[PDB]
Amino acid sequence: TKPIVFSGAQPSGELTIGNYMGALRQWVNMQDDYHCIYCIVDQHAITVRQDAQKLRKATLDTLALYLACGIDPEKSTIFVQSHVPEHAQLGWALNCYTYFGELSRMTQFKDKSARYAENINAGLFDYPVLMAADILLYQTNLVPVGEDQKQHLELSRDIAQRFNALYGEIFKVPEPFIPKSGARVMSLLEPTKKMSKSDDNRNNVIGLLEDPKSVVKKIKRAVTDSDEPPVVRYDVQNKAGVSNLLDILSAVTGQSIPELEKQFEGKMYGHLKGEVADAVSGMLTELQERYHRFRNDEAFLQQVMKDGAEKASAHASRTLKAVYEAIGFVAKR
Amino acid sequence: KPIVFSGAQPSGELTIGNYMGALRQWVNMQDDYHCIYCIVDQHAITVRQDAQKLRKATLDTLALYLACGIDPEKSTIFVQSHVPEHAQLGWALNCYTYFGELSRMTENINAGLFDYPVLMAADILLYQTNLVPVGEDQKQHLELSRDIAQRFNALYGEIFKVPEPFIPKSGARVMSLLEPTKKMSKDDNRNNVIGLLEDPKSVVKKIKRAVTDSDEPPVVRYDVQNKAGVSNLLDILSAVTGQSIPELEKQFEGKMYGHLKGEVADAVSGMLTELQERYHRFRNDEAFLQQVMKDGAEKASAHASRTLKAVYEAIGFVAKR
Ligand SMILES: Nc1ncnc2c1ncn2[C@@H]1O[C@H](COP(=O)(O)OC(=O)[C@@H](N)Cc2c[nH]c3ccccc23)[C@@H](O)[C@H]1O
Ligand SMILES: COc1ccc(C(C)=O)cc1
Repeated sequence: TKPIVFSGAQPSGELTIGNYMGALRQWVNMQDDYHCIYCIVDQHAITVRQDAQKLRKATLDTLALYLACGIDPEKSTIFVQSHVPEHAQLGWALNCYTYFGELSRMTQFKDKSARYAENINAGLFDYPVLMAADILLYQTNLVPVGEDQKQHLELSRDIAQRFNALYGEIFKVPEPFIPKSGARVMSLLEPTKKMSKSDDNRNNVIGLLEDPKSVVKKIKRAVTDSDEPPVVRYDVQNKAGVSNLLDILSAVTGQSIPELEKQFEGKMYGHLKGEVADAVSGMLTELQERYHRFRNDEAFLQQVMKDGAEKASAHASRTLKAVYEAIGFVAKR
Repeated sequence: KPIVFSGAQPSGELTIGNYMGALRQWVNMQDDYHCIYCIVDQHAITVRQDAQKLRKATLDTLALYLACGIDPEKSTIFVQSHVPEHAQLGWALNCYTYFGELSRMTENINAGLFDYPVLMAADILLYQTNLVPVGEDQKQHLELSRDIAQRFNALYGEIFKVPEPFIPKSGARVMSLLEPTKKMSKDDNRNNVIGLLEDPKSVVKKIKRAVTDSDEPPVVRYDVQNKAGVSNLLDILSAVTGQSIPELEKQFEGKMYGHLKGEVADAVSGMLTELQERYHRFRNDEAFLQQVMKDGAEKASAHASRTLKAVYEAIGFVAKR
């Protein structure tokens, strides 16, 4: 059998070009080379408070968007997290092998706490442990994620090693698969802050389901720098906005940084923003054209969730049975 | 019938104070209420312990509760890990529980020890629980469960019952043998307590060593302030035999504390004979214990699945196919 790939995304907010290039692009390319399992993590999404109707719609939006990117249901397992009970079951067990200090020092908890001061809930604090359960359930070898999830992934490795040291080879120790380009896609009007899928200022974001014409106007108004003459060169410290635009172009087209610098030799930020606007608009037009065809076909979406949760439960139950045997519970019969 | 929920830890060796107190109280109320006993193996793992002893202790606790008089036909009795819904609801309730609330409960500690009160709330709220018997140490945990229930209900309508504490205490007093001011608790000093599995010889040894007083002449009379040791032995004997305190004072008229101790040891062992006989018979019947665990999990999961479905429908999750 092939090595196993696992990853997930929250059905909350509107998934961006950041979410695509950091995770979903890699998900589609790994499907033949590895046995891939992709999850709509609705149990994680509710750590930030959601409208009930908006959550349900977002789950089905996210599933249709996976399919629009090229996530084949005949190649990969595609499921909703809450449909497999073993994620919560293993999650509780892994709380008992996760330290308090590890969770409190997490960057995602600190930033999300400051952002949602009125709802610093226990789920938001306990986010990483359920994520470790999501990965460890399927004997996962590779985990394709963006730069922001590096810390959470290191904990999953530490938990897997900590549990295996006491009980034997029950889990596989997962490894990160973070890409070279597009691992940390930044905000258009604030290049130092990463692109959010629920930004209060919409002008920071390039949404995947967003109107192409609106996205072109956003790329044109992206902040750059005061350099005289203007020069298209990758430099995150000095030229954060220009570098973010180069990073976005490189990932859509496939061309490298020095290739693009040579292409924009003797050119200025008009040529740069024109190429990003054209490249990104053609991507989103093609993607949204496939999306609605998937999203309005409810019988098809229902079948994908049905088959995916069924495939996932087989893997999940086997791992949880071994966990429960090792920690010393009386086996269910 | 109101629904009652009790979490039974698979770790401690139950005492006669546990038995004659709350447990014997509840054995006779199994037709009055819908009693649910959950052996909480998922709570146990918050403290790191040997795996094989945990599996043993779960079956020990199951057999002992069954031996004490819990009826699988009348009451639902099950292992916590056999019902996935506990873990499922517990994660949901994490998202509607403040971080501040858990930190306000009175680095190197594991996240389970920090977060078990939310699981403890899910344990109760899954079964539409009306009454929850608790000690002083678990009063804060019940209060959180009620706050979570009201918080969730206020957003999404009446999904959960707001549970109440079961107020009335047992009536049987059982204090520690070498410290009669202190209540007998399943204690580091094991000569303070009488376990339910102890043979007659061990009961004679512990009751003999139990403190009394230096009254001259020695007089068997009830007095908690002055004669704490002698009073505890009378309450133990009264709890076993059902005789009143004034009757026993007349029964031990002109009698020394050696006579009292002899009767207390005989009486307690007489109670523990029928109890231990039932324990060892149930504990070593593997098919019987497996059938009780299957039926109880099946009864529990029917209740639990209905509540979780209403919770999941209210939160807005896409329903399982
Ligand atoms: N500005 C950005 N630039 C580049 N990449 C980004 C940007 N923002 C987000 N990402 C990546 O997109 C994925 C989805 O993020 P979510 O917030 O939906 O969701 C998350 O951040 C995960 N915790 C969901 C999850 C739950 N369980 C798991 C198990 C394995 C892997 C992932 C998961 C992520 O891979 C994230 O790294
Ligand atoms: C890490 O996932 C978790 C799963 C379950 C719980 C409960 C039962 O409170 C908490 C956390």
